[PDB]
Amino acid sequence: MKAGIDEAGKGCVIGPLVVAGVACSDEDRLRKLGVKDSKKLSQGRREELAEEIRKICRTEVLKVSPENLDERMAAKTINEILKECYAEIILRLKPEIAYVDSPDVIPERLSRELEEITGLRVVAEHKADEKYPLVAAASIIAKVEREREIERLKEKFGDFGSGYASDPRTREVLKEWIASGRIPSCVRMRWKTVSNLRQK
Repeated sequence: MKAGIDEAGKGCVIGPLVVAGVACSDEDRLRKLGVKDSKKLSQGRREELAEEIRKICRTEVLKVSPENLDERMAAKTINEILKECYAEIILRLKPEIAYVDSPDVIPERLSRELEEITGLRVVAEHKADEKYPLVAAASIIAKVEREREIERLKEKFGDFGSGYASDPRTREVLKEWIASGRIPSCVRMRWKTVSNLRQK
């Protein structure tokens, strides 16, 4: 079987990093589910599609908490962390060939390092989620898992917006949490955004 790998939450300041892999024995059946045009789907429809994917394909998920990300980012960058997560998923699935979505503009270097770590055939590409049904499926699984955690967090800490530095609601909420001296555990402390706000 072939497999697709992707992530959700790499650029967020709140919440986990989720990496997922999907391997199917029947791609045309996967296509029938309509993974190709899943970007238009709502959070509710995405969740439903993820359940259908899980029933006909093997899936593997990995989640890295904000706390654990902060720990690992002391010695590595977010992209290197991703690379490590990608390798773990590929090794669990051990596919014939694995298609991955590339964070940087130059894929070749990622393919090399991955094929070396895994010893398997790997093809990292240009925003591969919209080229290979397998990767798009991986994207759906990762996004749904991330979303469930985000919802759980809002239930506990209130509505902090999307969790991205761009969302105005997120910046505001982050500002007051910092000023309170009591910051929730779901905030990535080693993030550039947080440092700059604490230095303010």
